[PDB]
Amino acid sequence: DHSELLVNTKSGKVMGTRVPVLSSHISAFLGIPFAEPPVGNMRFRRPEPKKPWSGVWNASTYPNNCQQYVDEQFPGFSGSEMWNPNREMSEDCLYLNIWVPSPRPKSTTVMVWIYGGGFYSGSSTLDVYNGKYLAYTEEVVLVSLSYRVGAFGFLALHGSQEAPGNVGLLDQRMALQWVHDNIQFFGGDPKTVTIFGESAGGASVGMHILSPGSRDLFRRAILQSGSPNCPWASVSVAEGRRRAVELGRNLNCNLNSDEELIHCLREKKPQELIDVEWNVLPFDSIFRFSFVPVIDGEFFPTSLESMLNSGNFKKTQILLGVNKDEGSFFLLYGAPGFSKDSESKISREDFMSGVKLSVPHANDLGLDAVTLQYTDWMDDNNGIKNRDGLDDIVGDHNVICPLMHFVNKYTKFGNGTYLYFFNHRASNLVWPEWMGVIHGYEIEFVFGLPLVKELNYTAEEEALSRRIMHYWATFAKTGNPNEPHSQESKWPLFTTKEQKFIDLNTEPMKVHQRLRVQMCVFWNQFLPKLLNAT
Amino acid sequence: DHSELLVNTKSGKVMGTRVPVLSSHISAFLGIPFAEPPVGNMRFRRPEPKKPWSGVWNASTYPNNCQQYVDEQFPGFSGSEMWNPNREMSEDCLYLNIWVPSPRPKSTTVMVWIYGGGFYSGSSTLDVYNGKYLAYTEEVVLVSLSYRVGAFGFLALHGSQEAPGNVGLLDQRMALQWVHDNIQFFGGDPKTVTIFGESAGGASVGMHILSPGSRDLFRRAILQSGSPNCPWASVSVAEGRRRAVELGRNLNCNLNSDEELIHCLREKKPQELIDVEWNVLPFDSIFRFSFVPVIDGEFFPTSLESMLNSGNFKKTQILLGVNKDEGSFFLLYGAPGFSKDSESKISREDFMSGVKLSVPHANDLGLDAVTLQYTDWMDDNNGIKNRDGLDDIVGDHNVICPLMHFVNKYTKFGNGTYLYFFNHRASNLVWPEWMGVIHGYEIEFVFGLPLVKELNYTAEEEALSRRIMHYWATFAKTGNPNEPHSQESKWPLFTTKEQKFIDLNTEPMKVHQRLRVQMCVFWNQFLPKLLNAT
Ligand SMILES: COc1ccc2c3c1O[C@H]1C[C@@H](O)C=C[C@@]31CCN(CCCN1CCCCC1)C2
Ligand SMILES: COc1ccc2c3c1O[C@H]1C[C@@H](O)C=C[C@@]31CCN(CCCN1CCCCC1)C2
Ligand SMILES: *[C@@H]1O[C@H](CO)[C@@H](O[C@@H]2O[C@H](CO)[C@@H](O)[C@H](O)[C@H]2NC(C)=O)[C@H](O)[C@H]1NC(C)=O
Ligand SMILES: *[C@@H]1O[C@H](CO)[C@@H](O[C@@H]2O[C@H](CO)[C@@H](O)[C@H](O)[C@H]2NC(C)=O)[C@H](O)[C@H]1NC(C)=O
Ligand SMILES: *[C@@H]1O[C@H](CO)[C@@H](O)[C@H](O)[C@H]1NC(C)=O
Ligand SMILES: *[C@@H]1O[C@H](CO)[C@@H](O)[C@H](O)[C@H]1NC(C)=O
Repeated sequence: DHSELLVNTKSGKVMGTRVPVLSSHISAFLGIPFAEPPVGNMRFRRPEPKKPWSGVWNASTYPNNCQQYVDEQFPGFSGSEMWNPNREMSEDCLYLNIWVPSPRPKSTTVMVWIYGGGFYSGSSTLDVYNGKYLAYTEEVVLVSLSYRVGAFGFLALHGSQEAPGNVGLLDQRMALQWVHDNIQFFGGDPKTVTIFGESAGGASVGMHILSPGSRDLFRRAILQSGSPNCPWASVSVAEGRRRAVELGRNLNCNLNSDEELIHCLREKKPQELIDVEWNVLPFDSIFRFSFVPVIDGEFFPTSLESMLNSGNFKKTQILLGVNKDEGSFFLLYGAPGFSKDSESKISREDFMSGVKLSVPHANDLGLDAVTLQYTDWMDDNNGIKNRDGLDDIVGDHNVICPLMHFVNKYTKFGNGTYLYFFNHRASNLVWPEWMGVIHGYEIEFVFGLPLVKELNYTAEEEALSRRIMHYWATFAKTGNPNEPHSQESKWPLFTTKEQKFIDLNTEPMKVHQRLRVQMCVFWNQFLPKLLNAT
Repeated sequence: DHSELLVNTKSGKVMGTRVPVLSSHISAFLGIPFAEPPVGNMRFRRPEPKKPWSGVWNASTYPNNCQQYVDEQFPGFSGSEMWNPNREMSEDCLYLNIWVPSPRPKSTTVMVWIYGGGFYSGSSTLDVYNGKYLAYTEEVVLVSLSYRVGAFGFLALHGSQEAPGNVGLLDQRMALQWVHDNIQFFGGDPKTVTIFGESAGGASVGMHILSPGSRDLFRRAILQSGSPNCPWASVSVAEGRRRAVELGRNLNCNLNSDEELIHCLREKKPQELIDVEWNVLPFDSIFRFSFVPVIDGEFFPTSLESMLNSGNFKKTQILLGVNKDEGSFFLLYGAPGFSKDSESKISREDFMSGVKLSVPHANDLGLDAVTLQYTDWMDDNNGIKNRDGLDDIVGDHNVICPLMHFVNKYTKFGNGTYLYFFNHRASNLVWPEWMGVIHGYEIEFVFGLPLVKELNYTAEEEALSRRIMHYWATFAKTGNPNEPHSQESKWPLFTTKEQKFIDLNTEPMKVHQRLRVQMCVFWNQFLPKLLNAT
């Protein structure tokens, strides 16, 4: 050995950089490769481990971000820009980042972050994912991995070994394998690794809990506004095939064989695939993405529901929850009547249009059922009630109720469940008020941005961030978010019987029960029975 | 002429009796025949007008009551006994009663009461129907008619002229014809006749509004907790036929022809028919009666819904409304878990049983829809919530929502609609508290029983009765319950747009809108669409 910033791993030596953090410093090892570049003939293929290298790998700067659709709806607006790639895009994008406390610990709790982005976008390098605050404040080794998204990570032609599907999930698994095998050299304890992620990242976490091939690579899990059984998080192999073929058709490919199709798709430049990616969806919809995980019978042995029902999944502790207004982000971008600069009061006709877009797979009776369930017939033309009702429909159907179904099924076999409901609207949010507590906006509290004065949060928002970070890190470390022997209010364990959860905000803790049961019994029990019968 | 108690009608002379009323007196002509006794070979047949008679008809005492099932669930209990026949039963039961103010008026407003009893029971002679208080207090000529009930009034073998069906409705029409032709001799104005009735009596009123053969015989109408489109108020000719045949089977009749069946049924004593009447229902249900009106294409030209939709009905003014807890009476008598002497807190299993009994015609998905709509999933084992939820289900499905559908359809073509919601629980009610404001218990306020000291009502209950009687009588007289130029609170007209209604109780008037819209959109729009699709 020789330096705090020099670490020798089983793949080779790596040189980090010292980084300033809240008046102190820590080490950062950025852009460490964990797989061979998935380029050329390797596009769509399972990832291959990175060949060890001679010399010192320079890990002082962020890596490229994977090829992805870029949001240009509000050019320059920080609200949407904060999610876009902040590094050059490239198919050579399989890297991970590690923030290590200083002095380098010996065997401390490890947290691995899996970014979201609907499986079609996302980056490990975003300012909101800067792991130095959490690593520094809670003294954990914080890792953020990356994985292929869009067609590159999820194009699926089941049966072929050239584009089997789920390779983006396999990229994540390879990074977890690299962490298992090498994090000890950075002072992390590979026996105490917690994977956590948001939205598609949270669904990913749940997928690794389910997939037998991933279970052994981590200890505990945290899922933020995402669940493996979300209606948008996976497709059948038949639907995946249908979309891969349709993509081919959009690029004038030869469709006579998987081989012809894949070869053609492999000759296209990245942007050519991204330019027609949205043309393959089966319905006019919102909260539906083209290339996502496939129930292949390999990564996922059987249907997610049967795995959940039989307990065919990793049994450990989990901490998860949702935000109050999960649907607003999606309505703003794709439902008629909504806009960034107006209060977006929704007419009755636009409500109807929104319902249709929100539950694309529903027949007319189904649409009537949804509409009835969310319409106040004493005040049906209330623009605000219609706007908020759509917000709830999108959020309940796509995030909350799927998570609540997962929570209840998991808890029957698990070793500990902690549930939260994040409902604090940040004081400095740039999005309009009508959007409320937006999908993805608890992340900045989990990563400690509020402790940064220049970001302009309130003192109570800093207090909230510290509490959340300490809950997350204590759970990662012990399997319980609560400090043993503490005097603070206790976050109750969610049990099959009591189903307790806590609100997460700047007010004194408050415990509740049966998070949105009324609506979720409709989404998880009644509606699917209706659609299957009719 | 010679006496105040002697009246010469087109059918013959009638001698009434002077009756004491609140320290004063009025004339009463009881038991006047309006049809030929429907006995022997006339059983099941349309009624025939009463042959005029020589001499003076003695109208000093009540007539017999029609043959009917007698309630023996609570022997001697006044709560149920007050509805039972208080006179000897006989098939010779087609009579009417008239209360005439003294001095005999010249041409005053007439009100004709049509009793309820689920089309299988009822009497014009009940203490709660004593018309002297209303006749005296509001100075109206009050008439109460009678009509055949049960198999005697509604056995239906469409196609045959011996038992065509609807003859009980024809009995009512004949009495309205007699009133049209003769009430002028009692000082009533045949141009200003208001028909009013409760439950089956209210459905009857709506049926005369619909039936072209009855329309010309009255001016205005009042419907209390009953509507012609109620799910229990009529059956198809096929279902009527099926039940007539099943009755025959219960009595070991020859079923080879309508003639064989009818002849056999005609030889049976009345009680033999009554003893097996309940064995013909198609489902295990509550709020369903065996022999009721049939959509025959004669009394009712087409389906009730198409008549309502096209405006094929008498256009005039109507005053109608419902009671708060329409379902309790029915649950007490036929749903498991309910009893007269306990609070009847309902278990979850009994709720399920109740739902099934309440919507007999629903498939499983339908039952799930109902259950979901009325279950508080944050507190599903609340015995009181389950009990009250069943109360609402039975009331909304059988009375309230059908009436609200009728109200909205009628109002599009009518000349004035006044709607009420009676929610006062009488201080001296003998039924338990859990039953609330019971089906049929606004009648005593409409007939003025509270003005009778010995009956023990409160002073405010007397005030309520007087207000209601004056609303009813002023509406009968003018087509508007409000006193022109009065200073009292005004009962707003129900309009297609505003849908206003008033509560009827001892508190100061309060106007509301869209009486139970949420539940009624479920019962009138969603559920039937669900059942028809699935
Ligand atoms: C399934 O959930 C999502 C689907 C798509 C996206 C996100 C997301 O969750 C968010 C927070 C985080 O996970 C990253 C990106 C997300 C916000 C940024 N948009 C950028 C494109 C515009 N986008 C369209 C979908 C609705 C949000 C706005 C991509
Ligand atoms: C369709 O509405 C009803 C069906 C049946 C009955 C009545 C009724 O409404 C009531 C008030 C009035 O219209 C007369 C009788 C009614 C109360 C007395 N019961 C006596 C038998 C027991 N009965 C069974 C049915 C539920 C009420 C109690 C008969
Ligand atoms: C998590 O699992 C552990 C066991 O692996 C549970 O602890 C055991 O609980 C049983 C029954 O309460 C005791 O008989 C054992 O002695 C305990 N063993 C240990 C090592 O503690 C624990 O209760 C589980 N927690 C949850 C929430 O399911
Ligand atoms: C009930 O019907 C009468 C007509 O038969 C309505 O009164 C007429 O209203 C129109 C339009 O408002 C006037 O032009 C006529 O001069 C009125 N005629 C009479 C005799 O008043 C009355 O408005 C109707 N009421 C309701 C509630 O529909
Ligand atoms: C590491 O590589 C980056 C590439 O731009 C550079 O900024 C940094 O100075 C390099 N340091 C060393 C020791 O090569
Ligand atoms: C009328 O008939 C009834 C029958 O019981 C009787 O009570 C009454 O006294 C009779 N009056 C006359 C004048 O016949």
